[PDB]
Amino acid sequence: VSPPPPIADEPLTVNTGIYLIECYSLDDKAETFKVNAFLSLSWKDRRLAFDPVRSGVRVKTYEPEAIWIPEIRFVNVENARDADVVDISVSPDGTVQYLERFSARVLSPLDFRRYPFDSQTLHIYLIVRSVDTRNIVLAVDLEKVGKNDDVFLTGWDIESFTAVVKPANFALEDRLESKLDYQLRISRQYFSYIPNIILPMLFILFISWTAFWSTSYEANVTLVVSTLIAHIAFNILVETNLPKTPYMTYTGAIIFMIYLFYFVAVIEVTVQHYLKVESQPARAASITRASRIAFPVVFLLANIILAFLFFG
Amino acid sequence: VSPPPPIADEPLTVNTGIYLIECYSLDDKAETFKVNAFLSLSWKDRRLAFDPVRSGVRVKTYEPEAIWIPEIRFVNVENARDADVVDISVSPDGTVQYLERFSARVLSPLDFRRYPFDSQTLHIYLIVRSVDTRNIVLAVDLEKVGKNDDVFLTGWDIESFTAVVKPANFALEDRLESKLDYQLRISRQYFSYIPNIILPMLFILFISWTAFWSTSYEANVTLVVSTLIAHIAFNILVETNLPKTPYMTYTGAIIFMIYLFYFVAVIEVTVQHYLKVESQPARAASITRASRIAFPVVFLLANIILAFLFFG
Amino acid sequence: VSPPPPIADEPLTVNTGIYLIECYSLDDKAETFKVNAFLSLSWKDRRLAFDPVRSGVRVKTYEPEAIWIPEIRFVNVENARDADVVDISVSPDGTVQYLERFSARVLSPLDFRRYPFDSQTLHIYLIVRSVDTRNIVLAVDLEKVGKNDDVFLTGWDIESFTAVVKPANFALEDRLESKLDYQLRISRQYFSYIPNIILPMLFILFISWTAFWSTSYEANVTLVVSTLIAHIAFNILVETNLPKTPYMTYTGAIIFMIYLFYFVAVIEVTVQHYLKVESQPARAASITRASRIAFPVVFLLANIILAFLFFG
Amino acid sequence: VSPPPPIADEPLTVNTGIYLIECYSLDDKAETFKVNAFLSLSWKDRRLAFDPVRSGVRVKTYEPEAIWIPEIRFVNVENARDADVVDISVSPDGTVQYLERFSARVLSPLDFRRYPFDSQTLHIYLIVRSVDTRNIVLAVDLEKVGKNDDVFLTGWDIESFTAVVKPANFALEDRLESKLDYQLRISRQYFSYIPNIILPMLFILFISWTAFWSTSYEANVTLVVSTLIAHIAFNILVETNLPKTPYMTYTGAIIFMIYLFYFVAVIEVTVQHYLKVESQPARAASITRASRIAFPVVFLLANIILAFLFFG
Amino acid sequence: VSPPPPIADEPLTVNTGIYLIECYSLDDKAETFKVNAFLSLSWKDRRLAFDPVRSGVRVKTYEPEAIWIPEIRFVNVENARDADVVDISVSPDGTVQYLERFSARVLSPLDFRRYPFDSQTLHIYLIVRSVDTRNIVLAVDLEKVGKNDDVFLTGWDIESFTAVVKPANFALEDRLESKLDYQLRISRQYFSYIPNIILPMLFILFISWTAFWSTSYEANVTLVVSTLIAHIAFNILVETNLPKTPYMTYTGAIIFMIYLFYFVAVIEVTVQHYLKVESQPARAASITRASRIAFPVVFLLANIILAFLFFG
Ligand SMILES: [Cl-]
Ligand SMILES: [Cl-]
Ligand SMILES: [Cl-]
Ligand SMILES: [Cl-]
Ligand SMILES: [Cl-]
Repeated sequence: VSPPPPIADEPLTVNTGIYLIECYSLDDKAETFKVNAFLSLSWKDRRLAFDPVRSGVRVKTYEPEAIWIPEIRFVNVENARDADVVDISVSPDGTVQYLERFSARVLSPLDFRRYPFDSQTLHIYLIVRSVDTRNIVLAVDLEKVGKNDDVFLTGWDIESFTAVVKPANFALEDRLESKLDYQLRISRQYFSYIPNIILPMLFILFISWTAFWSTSYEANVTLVVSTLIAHIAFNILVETNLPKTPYMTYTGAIIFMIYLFYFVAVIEVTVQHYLKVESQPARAASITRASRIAFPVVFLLANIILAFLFFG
Repeated sequence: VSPPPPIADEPLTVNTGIYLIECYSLDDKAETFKVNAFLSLSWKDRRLAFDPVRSGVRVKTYEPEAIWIPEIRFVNVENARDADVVDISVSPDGTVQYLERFSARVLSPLDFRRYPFDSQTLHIYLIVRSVDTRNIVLAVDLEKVGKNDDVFLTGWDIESFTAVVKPANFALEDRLESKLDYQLRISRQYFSYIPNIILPMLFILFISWTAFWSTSYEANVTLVVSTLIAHIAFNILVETNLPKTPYMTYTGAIIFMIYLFYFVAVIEVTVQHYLKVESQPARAASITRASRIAFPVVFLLANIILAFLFFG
Repeated sequence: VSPPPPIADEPLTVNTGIYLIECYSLDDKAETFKVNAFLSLSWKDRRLAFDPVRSGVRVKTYEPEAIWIPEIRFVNVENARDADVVDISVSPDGTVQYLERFSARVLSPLDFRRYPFDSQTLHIYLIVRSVDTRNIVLAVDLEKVGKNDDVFLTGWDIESFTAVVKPANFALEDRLESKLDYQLRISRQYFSYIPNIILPMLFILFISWTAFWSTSYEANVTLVVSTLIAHIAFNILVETNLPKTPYMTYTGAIIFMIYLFYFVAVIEVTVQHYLKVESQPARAASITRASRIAFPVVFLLANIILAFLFFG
Repeated sequence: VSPPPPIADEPLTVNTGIYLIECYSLDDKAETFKVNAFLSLSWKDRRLAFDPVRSGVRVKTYEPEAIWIPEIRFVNVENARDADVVDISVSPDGTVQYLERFSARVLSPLDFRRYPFDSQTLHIYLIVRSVDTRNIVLAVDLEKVGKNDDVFLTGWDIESFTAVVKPANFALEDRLESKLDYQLRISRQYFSYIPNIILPMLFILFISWTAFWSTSYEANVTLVVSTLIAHIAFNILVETNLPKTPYMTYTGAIIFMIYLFYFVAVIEVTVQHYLKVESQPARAASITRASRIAFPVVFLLANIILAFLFFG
Repeated sequence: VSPPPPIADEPLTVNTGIYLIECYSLDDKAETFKVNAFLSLSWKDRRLAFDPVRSGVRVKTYEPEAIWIPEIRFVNVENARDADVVDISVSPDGTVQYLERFSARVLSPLDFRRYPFDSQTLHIYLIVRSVDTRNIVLAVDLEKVGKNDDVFLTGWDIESFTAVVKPANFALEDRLESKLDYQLRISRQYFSYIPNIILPMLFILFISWTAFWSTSYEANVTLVVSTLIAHIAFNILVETNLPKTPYMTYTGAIIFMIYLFYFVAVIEVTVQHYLKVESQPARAASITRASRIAFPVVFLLANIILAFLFFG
């Protein structure tokens, strides 16, 4: 069929709305995430009678091949959405109700700085196709936009899901300048990360730090170097549960600082043994007593400085 | 071919039924699982008879393009099901028997607390589109629902497969539609996990604990640190089996407690050596004799408390 | 078109034959594999015949849509096969020759309880739809059953490919159906497993057993714990290819026994050192001399018992 | 629906242009990258010239069918592009307007002689085969060639996206064809590779070097060999990413040099101990004092020479 | 439509030809690779011929569904090729041209008997069925077989791409078929393997060999066991990318020999210590002095013998 003819020079406003259901498969290396959700639309279609009569006040059912369906394309999807219509219901005289379920691989930026304690925003951009009838503009209705409060997004909690009309700036053609933006606010749950990552590494570092209460060079060497090996193994373990991020990160800075501390500890042990052999035991004892207090305080101050630098 | 016309405004009850064939590929990171099964509806027609002659008592077999096949849609599937019709034989009495086969990827939430001893319940939802003549009521046929007793899911044993009628309760009550829920209770076989994971860790921990019968500081340091390295390697080895779970788990708590015990053992060894060097062998011996009984009892009590907290 | 007339009171026999072309991608975790083969059919239809008067060629071609073709459905397949009809020929007496070429992926159980030295059997099931007029039965033609010489599975050698000519009839959903069974026996090529897996483990164990010829406590501790670390590392190489079976296996039993032996060796070393420190060297010497012979004999007997248990 | 007739012998020209949207999934081992963009075309056909003087005022508009759209294909793609048409329009004189959106995966070789600090160039080739009755040649419309401001690649900086105006015509398969070239120049962001890789290995090497201030043989052996093990683990972690090339890169040369330095350090330690045992301590002291200064200077000189060779 | 008339004495002969565009993704464990190429056909049809008079100068250009096109299939492919027709032309005498571009995945065995320095041959098989009226055979058009200059494989270099002109005619399921063989010979780029695998192994072995110049039991144990631990990781790395074979390769034999050497070294160290403790130092000195020369010579001879056995 064909879209309705113009009635009174009033543009055909399409009241769009996304009813999110599922979010999963957040592949971070390619920065893609699949979405399973509904899509509700309503375009006022007066002057095209669809059984308007009091005796026929019943709700009429229409199929996909019954009325003109506006064509809306997602901008940032790898392929066209695989959409199946759930139902189409039209009032005897008034608007039209539409609902369909689709799946699509969406591409949105995913910042990973301050990774354990970060928030993310997901964007879906919508555009409409103008046809032989009057010009079509896009508007959002707040009655249909929302979730079912049973979203199966694990590891994150949804804070808001809103929309706003924004201009479209890409290959402008005096048209198609009424794109839509949908923002999904999510926040990572950071509780399990503490016992899973942070505490064991601190335990390993504190085990390495016990060499300042000993004077046995072999024992100190074994302690520090085997603790470094254990740290490398734990870094291998951690690296798996984390996407490949070719940029600086809070966790990477912490790891680098840990490596630096290991190097400084090795230097201190070597200096102490060298002085003891060269027969300056008072100087060696002074150095080790100073180190016992110096190391944790410097570690804590560096942690505070780095946290302030990264988290405003 | 159209849906049957109404007779006396009696709603038509469709006796649905799902017969499982294959269940496989229970992926937990994506929180999905593919299923291959049957589908049967027992809707009957009254006005539109199908050769109801006594002489032609032979069962009439029809192609899909011979009658009206109801459109049933699954709420929580990624894509539309592949409808592979099996057989459509309609008796001249009036009732219709239908069979088909589909292979759809189902989305269902999973819980991985008490991971080695966990049980899961998988859900399948159904919906039917109302027609403009009258309303279609969804019902459950008890005989049709069942399995073939050769459904093979690796690592799980299937217990029951039942169906109930529940209200839709969706925020988009287009037609006050109904819904169906199919539940598949399963359990995990946990016996192999004991020899595969639990016992080697206990052996490694006891090997670590053998340092309380020795006085050689270098030997004790080597034992404890190499045992810690072995524990880290075993954790890397066993990380490949657990799903990537963004919340706390019984096994994770056990591993964290093991790390804490290693740290405490290192501290105890350091204290013993420091006392011996400071020439307090009585205190050193008292502490090292106390530890031999202190460590296993505290470990057992912590295990009991953790088990009670996680399993009620 | 309509099925052949039921004037022939005897059941309509449909000869069947599957000729393999290649087999590939034998999956272990999902226990599925993909196939590519011909599908032959043959039956007699007196409704359409040929005469030499029309032509002396004695062979008549046809189109799939102009001839009643029985419908054959696979049972244990993830999706529908991709059928490619080749040619249809009609004998002058009414014998029809049908041919196709398909590809599909088959679901079949696997049993890795003798993993290095196990054998498997892959099944393909065929069913035929009943018809109102006549009765349909399935038969097996041995001359149409075979396999190419270029069929190969990476790591397996094919023994035989036969078909059970005995259908297992059953009544499902008030309908009678017939089934066929095609069996493909395979065996795993285990020769490479010996020098790649078994012998290095024996070498490492024999290296660790050398601690019974020395009295230096530190050297014994280093030997035993470092060999334990090496065993843990080698287990990763072993598990990088072994399928994740959630049940008991011969290899898992061997590995668990190895862990137990390591624990017992650590215990023996600790006991010897403790006895030597308390100025009782004769008992320590007796213990180590006894262990030197005790360990290999017990290991051999346990290996024999396990081999008898899992292969008897 | 048919090639336009030439006046006497003139060929036909089509003006193209690609507007990027986003680039992602740039593989290093596979040497492939994905893309999705807009494709614009324009060509002149005087057979369907519009006449606004008498027959209508508005210019012609069409649909994806019932109009000839020339065959435009990509040479270096794995599969045919997935495209959907967005707009078609026809000018009164005869020139046509076309637009579509596509997504494809492109094959292009990469050069890793300067892997941490390298820049690449990606090629996209278009082509069209001349039909019998009318040769076709391509052209570039600079007003349409460009990239979106949101075009971002993870870890790369985009510098330019231009097209070579001159086509490369050649006779292939007894037909004349024309080819366009699109070039995308990018540069890697190298900062994050410094603290993640470069510095930890230097720290480990210095920890290894620290053994020249010691005279205990066991401590030196422990230091050097454990640092070698740590280097091996780090090298495996690094090599998990970079692919293998027929030529020699920079990182591989650095790693090989580090291995050589470790071997020489082990040799020096063994020589020092052997000389000390034979009661010649002065030579051992001279050798170790020489090595203390010899090693870092040679390391620095070799690094400078490698930097000059690879980047000069 | 219809097969060409068998008025000509010879059977129907089709001239084929494949022109490679690019090859990629040569999987090693699955023994597969992907291809993108053209496909040209040519045969003789007595009908459809036309006279250059009556506008017959224009050579006819039909489309599929208007002529009889022979069915040609690839034997060793996982799925049917994704093909699109390019152009069909008919010469006035009666010969028919044909062109088509496709992409497919090919199955072909490999031979890793000389894995680092091996050469492979890849096969693509074309087959054709037979029709009732006439018989069909294949041929090779020499001037239509070739490859682009941009055909590159990652890790290999392409030598030649020819075709065996002699078909293999045989009867398969009561019909005669003809087959063609296309061979692609490639050689491996082995330069990257030497400085990444071979030399570090030799360095580690030489480092472990330094225990023959020492007399301290603990240092020797540490050296040998830590070198074995380092060797195991390289074994894992090498075995990751090399599949399992029923025969014995070169690298596996080298690795097994290295394991044997490590075991013998451990035995020698233990024997030396046992003799030294027993107050027999001269015999131990003789043993270690003999071993110093014995080990490298035996290693060199064994390497030479293995190289002669596998490559000669
Ligand atoms: Cl879309
Ligand atoms: Cl569905
Ligand atoms: Cl099927
Ligand atoms: Cl294309
Ligand atoms: Cl094909």
